[PDB]
Amino acid sequence: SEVAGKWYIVALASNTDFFLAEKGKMKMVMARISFLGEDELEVSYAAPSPKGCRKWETTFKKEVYYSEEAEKTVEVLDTDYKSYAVIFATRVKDGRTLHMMRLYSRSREVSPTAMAIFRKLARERNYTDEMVAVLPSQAACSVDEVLVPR
Repeated sequence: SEVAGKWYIVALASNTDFFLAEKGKMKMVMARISFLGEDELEVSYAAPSPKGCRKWETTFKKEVYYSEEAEKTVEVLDTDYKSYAVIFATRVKDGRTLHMMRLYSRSREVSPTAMAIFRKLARERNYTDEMVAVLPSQAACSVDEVLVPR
C-alpha cells in the first residue's frame, strides 16, 4: 500500500546494442504509481528525449504483473516497499523478447544500499558493468498533477 505516489527510475541494465549505444544519452525517468483495488496499478511516466518530454501510462495487473497493451511482464525482484525497488521487465515486440532491469527510488539520490542490491541482482543475470546505466537527474520533464472529479 505504501508504494503509491512519486518514484524515479534511477538505473537500468540491459544488453541491447540500442541500449548500449544510447545509454549515455538517457536521463532519469519520473514515475507515479496509482492503485485500483487489489490487483491493478497504473504507472505514469515522464522522460526527456531528443523529440521532447515524453509522457505515457501503462497499467499492470497481478509479485508478477502484466500489461496486455505493451505485452510487458514485470517482476519485483527486491523491494522495501518504501525507498527502492528492483524490477525485471520482459517485453515482446514484433516477435522479439526484450529484457531490462530497472531501479526505482523515492529519492533522486539513490541510496548506496539500493544500488548495491541492483548491481548484485544484475550481475546474477550476467549484465556487465558496461550494461548498467546510472541515469543523470533531469528537472524539465515531470508527470502531470492528478485532478479528481467530484
